[PDB]
Parts: sequence; structure tokens; C-alpha cells
Amino acid sequence: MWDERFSQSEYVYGTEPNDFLVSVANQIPQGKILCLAEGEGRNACFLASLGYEVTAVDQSSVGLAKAKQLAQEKGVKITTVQSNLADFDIVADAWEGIVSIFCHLPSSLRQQLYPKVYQGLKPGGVFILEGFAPEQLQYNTGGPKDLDLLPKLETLQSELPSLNWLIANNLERNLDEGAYHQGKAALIQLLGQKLEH
Repeated sequence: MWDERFSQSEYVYGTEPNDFLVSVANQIPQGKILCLAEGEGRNACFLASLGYEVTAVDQSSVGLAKAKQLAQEKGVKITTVQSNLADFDIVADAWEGIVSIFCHLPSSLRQQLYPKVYQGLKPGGVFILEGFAPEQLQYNTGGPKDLDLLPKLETLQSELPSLNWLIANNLERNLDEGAYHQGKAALIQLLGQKLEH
């Protein structure tokens, strides 16, 4: 005649440190983030390392593959979708913030994206744009057909009604990945206002 009693338990939970991307992008939610035209998705994996759920969309499958490779190397999970942003369908129920890193694209696409991202992201959401400007075309080519077709940030921020802007700066810097010969370039950084939904 004998008896024995015992039990066990455990708890797994923690968070990761973070920081602003632009100036105040630390106001970006830790939730689901949609990153468009990222090319390599380096910042996408960076966001994932912050504990963020990151979806990356690009026209380049190999660029998305680079994002996947980066994610694996960083030990984080990432989602990739191959699609042209012009044809890409953003679903309203699909609540994901909008981040553009160094996305060289025609303003006409933004006009098409505007309705997509507005309906896609819940009210009070935030839109992020950071990187060189198309005006960088003045370095080499003078434009896709013309520099005149290229949007300034003042145009972009004025053409985007869905949110109010907290920050917007035009920065002067030498063009990265250019020719041997020097060459200045304009960079655009601006961030929309997020109020708790």
C-alpha cells in the first residue's frame, strides 16, 4: 500500500527592444505590417526581429527570396507575396500597416495604391515612406521620360488625405550605388499619424 503525488507547470512569454525607423516610427504598431516594393526586405526582417508580424510584397520573386533568406538568418518568420503593386489586391479585412522603404515608383502608382491602402488599413492607421526620391533620376537619366513626372514629398503628402502627417523632411545626400563621379540626391521621409483605433 503506497501513493505518490506530483505536478508541474511552465510559462513562455517575452518581448523585444525596438526603435524608430524615421524619426518617430516607434509609433508604428507591433502588429501586422505590410511592406511594399522592398527589394531585399532587410528592414522587413528587422521589423520581424522586433516581434512584428511582417508581410512583404514585391514584383521580384528573387528579392522576396532574399527577404526569406534574411529572415531565416535572423531567426524570424516572414511572409512573401509576388505581385505587381498596381495589380496587387489589398483586402479591407486584411489589417496591415503600409511601409515603403526605398521604393522607386511612379506617382501614378501611388494614386492607385492610395485607395488600396486606405481601405486595407483600419482607421487611425499609419503610412510610412522612407528612402531616396525618384528625383534621384536627375543623376543619370533626367527621368523615366522626364524629371517633371517625378513627385515631390509635398505633392505626395497633399495627395494623401486618409491621414494627417506628423513628420516630413527632404534630405540632401550623395546618391548611393552611383557612378564613380559624385552626384547629390534628394531623399524623402514622412510618417502619418496613428491614433489608437
